Amino acid sequence: LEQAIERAGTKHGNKGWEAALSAIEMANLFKSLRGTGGSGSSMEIYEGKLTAEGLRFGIVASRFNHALVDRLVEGAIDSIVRHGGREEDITLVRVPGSWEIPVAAGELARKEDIDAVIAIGVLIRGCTPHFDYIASEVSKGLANLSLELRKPITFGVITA
Amino acid sequence: HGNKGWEAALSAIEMANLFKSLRGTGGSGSSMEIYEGKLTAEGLRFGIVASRFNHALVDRLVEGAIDSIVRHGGREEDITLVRVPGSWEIPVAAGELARKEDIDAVIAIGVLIRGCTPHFDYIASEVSKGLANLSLELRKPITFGVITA
Amino acid sequence: LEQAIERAGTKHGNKGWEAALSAIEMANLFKSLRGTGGSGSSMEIYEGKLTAEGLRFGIVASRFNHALVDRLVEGAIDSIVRHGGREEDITLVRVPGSWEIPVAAGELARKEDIDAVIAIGVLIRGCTPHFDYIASEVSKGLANLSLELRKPITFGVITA
Amino acid sequence: QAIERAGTKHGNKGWEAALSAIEMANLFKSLRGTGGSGSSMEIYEGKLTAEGLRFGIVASRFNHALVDRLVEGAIDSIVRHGGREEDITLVRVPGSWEIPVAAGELARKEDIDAVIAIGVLIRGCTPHFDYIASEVSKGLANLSLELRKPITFGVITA
Amino acid sequence: QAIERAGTKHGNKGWEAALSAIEMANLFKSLRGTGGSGSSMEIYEGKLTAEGLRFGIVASRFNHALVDRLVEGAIDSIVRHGGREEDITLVRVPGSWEIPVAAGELARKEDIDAVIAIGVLIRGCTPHFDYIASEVSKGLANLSLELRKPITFGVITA
Amino acid sequence: HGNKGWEAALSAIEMANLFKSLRGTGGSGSSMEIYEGKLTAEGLRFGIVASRFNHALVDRLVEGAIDSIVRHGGREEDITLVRVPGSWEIPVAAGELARKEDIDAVIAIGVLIRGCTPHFDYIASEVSKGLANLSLELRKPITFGVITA
Amino acid sequence: LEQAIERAGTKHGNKGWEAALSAIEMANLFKSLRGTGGSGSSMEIYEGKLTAEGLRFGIVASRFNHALVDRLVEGAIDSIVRHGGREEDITLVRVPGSWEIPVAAGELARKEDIDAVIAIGVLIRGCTPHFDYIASEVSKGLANLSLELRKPITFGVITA
Repeated sequence: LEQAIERAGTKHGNKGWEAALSAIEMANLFKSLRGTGGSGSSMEIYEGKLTAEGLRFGIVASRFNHALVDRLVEGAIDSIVRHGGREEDITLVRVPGSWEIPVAAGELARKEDIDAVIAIGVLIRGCTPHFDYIASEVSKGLANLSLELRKPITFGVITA
Repeated sequence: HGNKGWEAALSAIEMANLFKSLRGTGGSGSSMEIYEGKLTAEGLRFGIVASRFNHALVDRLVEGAIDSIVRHGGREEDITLVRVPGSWEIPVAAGELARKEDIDAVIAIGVLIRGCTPHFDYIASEVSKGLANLSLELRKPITFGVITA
Repeated sequence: LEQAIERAGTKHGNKGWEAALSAIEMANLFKSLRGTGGSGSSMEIYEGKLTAEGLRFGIVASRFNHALVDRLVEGAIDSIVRHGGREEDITLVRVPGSWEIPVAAGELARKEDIDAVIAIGVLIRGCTPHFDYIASEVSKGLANLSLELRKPITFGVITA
Repeated sequence: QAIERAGTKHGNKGWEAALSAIEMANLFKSLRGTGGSGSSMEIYEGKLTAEGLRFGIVASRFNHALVDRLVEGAIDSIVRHGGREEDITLVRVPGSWEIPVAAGELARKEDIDAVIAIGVLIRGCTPHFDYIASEVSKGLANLSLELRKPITFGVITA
Repeated sequence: QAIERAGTKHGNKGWEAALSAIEMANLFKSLRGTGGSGSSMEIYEGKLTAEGLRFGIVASRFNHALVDRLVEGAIDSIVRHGGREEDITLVRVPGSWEIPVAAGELARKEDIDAVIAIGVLIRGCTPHFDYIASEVSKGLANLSLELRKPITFGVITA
Repeated sequence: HGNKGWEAALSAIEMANLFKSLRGTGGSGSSMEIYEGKLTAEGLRFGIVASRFNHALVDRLVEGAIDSIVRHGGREEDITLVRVPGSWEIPVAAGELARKEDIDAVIAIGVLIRGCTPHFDYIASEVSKGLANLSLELRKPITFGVITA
Repeated sequence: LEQAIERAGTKHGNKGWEAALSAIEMANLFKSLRGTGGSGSSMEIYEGKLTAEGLRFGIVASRFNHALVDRLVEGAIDSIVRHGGREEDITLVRVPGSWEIPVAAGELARKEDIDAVIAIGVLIRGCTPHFDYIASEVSKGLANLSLELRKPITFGVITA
């Protein structure tokens, strides 16, 4: 009966859901930017559609506190599928802890197949007025990789 | 045991059995007929319509509904669960389930905004009205598991 | 001894008593209305007798707060019997709560045997200057059924 | 004109109303289909792909500023989710009182999968019971149940 | 002749062999069909309704008494389970050695759903390894895997 | 934990992972390559073929196989169970499952009659022979969970 | 997981299976007996087919030791379905104990719809060299009903 208890839950608002949408929007936005320009004669506006058909995604998830992380990953998958994506075009990578997220994400982003990457994880403590070194490095690494490879990377971590 | 989802499921089970007995031919006589429904769900098909808004609470309500049906001898294979965006469109979805000949009862679960209204609320009044009219027209029990935040 | 303590009570004035009388009066009134007309020559007056011999009744009662509801049901039965009715011609239906009264009453009113229906129940709260949805629906349902089927339905609920 | 286009309209009641219509339209299309084989509890939910669906919109003209931002919010929700602008029918009515009757005409067409109702309501500066607002909600709810076609409610108070 | 018909043949190896063929024929017809939707572990099993299926039987003539009771056992199993006697093809061969080659010819026809092999084997009164018996089992097993069609084994030792 | 059904499931899981790694490109060098399979069943599809003869024992064997797959992270949704009359026709049914592109491994479960044969048994020798040949031809692992009474 | 543990079991040989087959065979046999005769010229043989399409069945099962009885009932249903029957055409009746089987079976056998009845139950003790009164009465009742109504009734009880 526990299978239906867990399957009867909904995963529509967790941070995994919003992280997936941003990746879908940014991936479509880039296709239009590096395509042909407009006809001019008016201000040109660019914005990404939310159709996720024909796009390839990769997800990197840490293993700490897998009870919560598992629910964030399921939220991300649901968002992609419900917007027209195929579960065939998702790659999932698991890592021991938060310190290892940027290096693993770097491997996936260098493949020609993938169009966007989603990073999911849970940080330690966080609720203290102090500078945390692990938190700062993970944010720094993902930001640098995105700018270097010119490929969007979404940041879906939480604190607890 | 103490949530409105549990209570709503029990009412659906009892009403489904009661209807089954009423269609039977009346007794010979010699006493006052008394009709009532028993609390065994074996061999009955159920449908559930739940809203997603304020999902933190409804999952516990849908939890109770499924648990009650199974605990009282119901087979989990016979539950059909339908999800809708908000409470405004529970009645329209419930009507589609109630018209299936393979469904014995329907349970509606949802949450409504605070009840400190000046005099009236225009969305809450339509959910209850629609479900009540639907039950009488189709002659099939529909239970109201909605709660107010 | 408790059997005589409860049996020694009287049930002559409770709302079950008046609900039964209205059903008796209305049931007899309809027989005269759809019968042959008068001879004219003067204003014609119709009114129902209180003789309950040969009439079939049905009672729908909710189960909430059965301590009070049980006494209302006994009052209704006493009224019918004391006016000449037979306990053989009473059908009793029990329902979980007030929300289920109109649907059950609809089933009984469609039978050709029954001549009137009596609804008994106890409502929740009620003593608040606010619009209650369960109370409104139960009143609405019984009113609509009576007009649609052209069969009297009496309304014997109370508040507590 | 470009100043008008630059404003954002994601998240306004026009956006949510259109999004609900897309989900309900897909949900019904699944229910009418063949049932599952069995062997487990069977769950239904509507996808958010809007390609191939036809929509209708009824909007009042009162308070011409607020309404336009709501109507444009609905249209962009359909387009950004895969819909084509050639499959939208727009109807405009003088006021909120006659939304239900116009919505009925659109809903009876066999080429429409869902209907979206947009409007605004005048709020008197003391809380009495409004006899116009109640009739709009009552009328729209009855139409959906009778016609068995989803209708979404997208009005706001001034 | 009526004395021959009066005897019972339920339960002899002809009966069991035919019954297995019916189940396997239905099982394969299910596997080739569309897969289930999902949501649970998916189980397959063959029904025992024989209407609409075509069968072939290969039987040797050695020990003409024993074989006939086995062949008649197979036929009644098909008929009593709904099959028609017009959908059975019977082939007779001199001896057990040439059952596999004849069974191959029947199995290659597109109008056959299963094949049943019946025969008896001579048991020498001391237990040596039989070079004829092993070849029959080896040949029949290879044919079924290669042709992807069920073949049932219904032989006995004297 | 101690039945052949449990052991057969573990072997199928390990072989399925091992094949997945071998198809990967070889390493740069500078050491001896070592290939091995891990014991995590997540994301793998399995098929089971079981015989009905002597059903008292096989149910315990099929019990272990399903329990092992789930305990090691396998999803029960991915198990396909096929039943056949006797052991003679396990190979033909196993071949139909192995040719599906959605199956990673196949487990065969059955029971054979007493092994006090004079020199040889003609039915037992065909089950093992057929499964072995089938695995090599299709290049897919097939596990042998058969036991002797 | 327990749902698959119980569903993975087989029910092919238990007494419920054989009881169902006898009912299927006898029900078909009677249709041929009371039909048109043969052409003669040879000894005429009657025997029942095992096709269970278009036949209606009824099952009476006691409730003592429901762990075992439940498995016998499932065996009976499987036999009917696997031979071409429809689960729509099965009526199931549950009774408190073995003493009540013959009276319940009598009710079902008098309906014109049903073609055969299957009785399932578990007897008490039994493994004693003594005459048991409950066991004797149940066997006697079923035998008498079958001969009186001219309708087959199958006897699928066991001892434990």
